[PDB]
Amino acid sequence: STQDLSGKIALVTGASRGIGAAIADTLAAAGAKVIGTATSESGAAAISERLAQWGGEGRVLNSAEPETVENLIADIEKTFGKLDILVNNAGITRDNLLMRMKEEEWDDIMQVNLKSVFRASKAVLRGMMKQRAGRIINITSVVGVMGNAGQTNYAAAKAGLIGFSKSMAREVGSRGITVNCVAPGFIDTDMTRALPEETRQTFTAQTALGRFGDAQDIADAVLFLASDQAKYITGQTLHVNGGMLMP
Amino acid sequence: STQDLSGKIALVTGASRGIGAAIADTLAAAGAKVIGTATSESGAAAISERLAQWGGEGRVLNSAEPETVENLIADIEKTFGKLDILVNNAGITRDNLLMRMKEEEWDDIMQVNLKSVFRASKAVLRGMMKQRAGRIINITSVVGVMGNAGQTNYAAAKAGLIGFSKSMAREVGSRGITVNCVAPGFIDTDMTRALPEETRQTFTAQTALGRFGDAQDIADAVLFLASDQAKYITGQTLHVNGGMLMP
Amino acid sequence: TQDLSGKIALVTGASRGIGAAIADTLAAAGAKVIGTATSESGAAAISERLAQWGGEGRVLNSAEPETVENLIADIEKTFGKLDILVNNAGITRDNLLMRMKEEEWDDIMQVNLKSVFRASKAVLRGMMKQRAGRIINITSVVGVMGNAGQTNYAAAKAGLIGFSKSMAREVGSRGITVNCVAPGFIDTDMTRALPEETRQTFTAQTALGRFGDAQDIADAVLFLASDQAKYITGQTLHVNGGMLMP
Amino acid sequence: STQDLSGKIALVTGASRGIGAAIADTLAAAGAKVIGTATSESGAAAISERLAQWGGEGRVLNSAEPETVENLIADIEKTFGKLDILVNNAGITRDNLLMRMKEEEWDDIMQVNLKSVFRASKAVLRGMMKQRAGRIINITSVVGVMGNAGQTNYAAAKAGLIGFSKSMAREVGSRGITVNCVAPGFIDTRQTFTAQTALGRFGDAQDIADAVLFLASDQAKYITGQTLHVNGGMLMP
Repeated sequence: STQDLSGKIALVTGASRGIGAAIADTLAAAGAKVIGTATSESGAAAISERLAQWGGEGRVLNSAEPETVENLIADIEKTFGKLDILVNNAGITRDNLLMRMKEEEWDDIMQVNLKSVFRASKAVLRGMMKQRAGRIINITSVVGVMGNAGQTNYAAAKAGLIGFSKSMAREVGSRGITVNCVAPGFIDTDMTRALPEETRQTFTAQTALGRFGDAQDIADAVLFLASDQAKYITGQTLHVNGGMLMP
Repeated sequence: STQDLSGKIALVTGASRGIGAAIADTLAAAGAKVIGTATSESGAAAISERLAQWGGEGRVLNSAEPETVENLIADIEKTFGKLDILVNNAGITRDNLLMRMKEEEWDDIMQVNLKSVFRASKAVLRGMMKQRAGRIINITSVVGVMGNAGQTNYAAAKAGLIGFSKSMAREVGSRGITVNCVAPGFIDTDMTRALPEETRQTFTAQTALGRFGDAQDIADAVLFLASDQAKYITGQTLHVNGGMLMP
Repeated sequence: TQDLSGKIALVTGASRGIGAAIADTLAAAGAKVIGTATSESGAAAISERLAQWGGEGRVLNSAEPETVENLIADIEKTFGKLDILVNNAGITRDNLLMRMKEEEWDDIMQVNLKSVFRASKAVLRGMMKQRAGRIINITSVVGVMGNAGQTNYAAAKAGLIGFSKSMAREVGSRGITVNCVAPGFIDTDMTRALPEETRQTFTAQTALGRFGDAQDIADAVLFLASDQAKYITGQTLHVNGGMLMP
Repeated sequence: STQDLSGKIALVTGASRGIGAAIADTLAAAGAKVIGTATSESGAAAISERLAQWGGEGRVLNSAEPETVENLIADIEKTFGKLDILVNNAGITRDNLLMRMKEEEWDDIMQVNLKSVFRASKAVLRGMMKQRAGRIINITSVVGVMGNAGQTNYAAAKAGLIGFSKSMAREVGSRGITVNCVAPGFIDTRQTFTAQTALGRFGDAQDIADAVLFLASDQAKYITGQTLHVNGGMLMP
């Protein structure tokens, strides 16, 4: 029961910044060969430069396009022989009050945040089942469990991701594959930075620890779940929120 | 503190059979003017015949079509003056293991089971907010909370529905509108009633009460939530499962 | 229906607030209601309040041994087997864990948790005889989310939920359901006193933007006690205005 | 964000066998000075023998007696300077149908499984607050969350432990102390049981120990008031 990921191959979607970036760095530093994705060639290049010291690399992935995720995964499998760890972190927000919410704001969220996970998870499955080993780790927000005004779309997608994960866990468990979610609370990121103070102050006041978390806190939890230390943990949602929600 | 729905107007989607039919009958018997929907003209006619004794009616609704949900709700508002209660029960299944699930099986579930609720809930909102009164009640399987092999799609949609509901509850609560889910467990429906007896016993064994529930049990819970007896209940998931899951 | 005609109900802690509303509501629905208080004076007041519905007040100090058991035996002999038990009796003894007295821990566990063990056990034999048993435990939102200064109260209320789930699994084959109702911010005398500016901090946590009423809890209990909830067991029904959405 | 516990002092109650034993071994191997407890002298001796290679030791702790928990913790604090990690694992079962359950079966469970945690957690608190650092980790069974026939007493105690932990987490969090629970499912100590899991097998005591090490470490500094389920998918909250 070590966290040595030497010889493992990991795919981290949405690895250009914040939580995704920390996850990729952490798995790479633990010994995994890491492929991190971004939606742009500049994002991918940055990931490649950042992961270079650990032999990791950046790749372009537009989750909306058909057959792109599938090709990427096939390429990884062919080049490296297997995919051991999939971290689904790619996601966007399109916040609006339901009263004002556009159809496209709903649809884009469901496609980018939820369908993307269906596609990636399905694609890695054949290989993982054949090897009788795997980790799928989905990054889902606290908002998925408690709901949030202005985020009926984002919350629905993140909650759906949890329902998806539990169902997948039941399908693939007999082959030793675990499927879990990590639920960040208020983590210091671009999204939390753009917040006004009463909102920020209101958020920190809800936490037991009295502070925002760090992207590294999420990465730490992902490493734990990706490792042999979590081989009997599946279908779970691990909340990393400083005590803002205690289910 | 009564369950007298005299003077209330209710829309129940998917009211042709089973749970939806029982819900419509129950709200109607409690005094509500009930509009129940089906996907076909024959379904709608059958609903009309069934609800005739209570002054209810059947209408055609194909949730996949744009502007149909919206037009129906507008028509109800104009004909009957307001919409007090929305029960989102329309849903389908397209079961498969993730490893062979077709893209269309994913997409159709998300459209029919989840996007339909976005559309209907958005559409009734203007009227409910003006009235400073309302009930939205979403029927969400237990599978949404615990997951189910073969149903990554259905589970994702039903779990998403819960996240949606919690978020909506937070948006509309200041206007006195409540938004809740009812989560059926193993209920006797077309899809279960005709299962082999040995297989039925495997479901009933999981319950504390030792039996499949009845569609009427779900209807009873919906009536409670729709009434003045539940005016301080919002953002909740009421599990009606005979003890097969105790969250 | 929610017609409880012919049913016998015991409601512990029925003098005031939530418990009083529960007793009145079950009684008005047709049940023969026995409501409890810790003193004969309390019991007399309950008797006066329930008189028009044929209800009565009785004394129950949970701290005393054999009192719960004797009361239930007396009810069984005098009126008949119990159909409905509502465990509402409870106290608070708030303190920071750092300075919490042993007695503050022990008294909470005795009054709020062991009382439920004792009452639930005592009604069980008779209720198994009946067609449609109901045990309904009043827990607090604090049992599910925790609360600073209430490690004791929270532990007892959370324990009550674990107890209920386990009991539900034992007694279901006899048609008995066991459920909890979890009040959030319900207006009491002590919250009613708070400054208006202070009331706002509580209401801001709710989706509905207001405190609830004791009657809201009573309404939920009536639902669960009735034939309308025959397939609901081992559940915690949160009546909190959206302050917590599990 | 390492799992190096060098320089840390840990108290693990109920460390004689199974889960408790694995926890103590694991924290010790990670570098902590570990004190493990048992209710009997034979249990304490066995712990001492097992932890000897890591400089750990066994101590007798009868949670039912007053002032014993408190004295033990004070002794540890005086000898080692601080207590960094408390793992509350001590517990018993007294299973019976509620119909048959004796008052003593209820009372014993509440005393040994729940009050013991109140006492231990209270006792370590002053020191942890002074250090502005700590970990309290409570071992609570899946039965606390889902309930179990024959175990109204055990389930009530284990569920109560979770409520306690959440409340404590809210009180002590401003000082950087985290309070969490680990909920084991079916851990080895058959097909009808394994069929209830997604993984199709019983777990190992080491799986629980692995989760406790994670929570005890710097890798879990932003995790508090949580219940981490290690059940192979038997329950997915």
